[PDB]
Amino acid sequence: SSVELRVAEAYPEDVGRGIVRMDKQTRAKLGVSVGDYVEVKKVD
Amino acid sequence: ANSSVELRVAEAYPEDVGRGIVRMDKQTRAKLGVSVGDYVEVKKVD
Repeated sequence: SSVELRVAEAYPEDVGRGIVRMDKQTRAKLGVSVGDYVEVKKVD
Repeated sequence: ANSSVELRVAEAYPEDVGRGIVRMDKQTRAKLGVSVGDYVEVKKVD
């Protein structure tokens, strides 16, 4: 399952953490939980 | 076909809930070759 989301800037405490911040409904679309890994890629 | 990056899912800040965004830092954006405001495609690894 996949979704397309708009890139927004990190909060400063997140910089360098290798995280993506996504809300509950976005995680539910994806089938992921906090702490799971996702694959991210630029959209043409 | 664009390069892919693997990242850890974390919860959204509350003001962002419902916005349809992902927050990622600059080194992640550079790795993807995106700027703030472009779209990315996200897919579960697990």
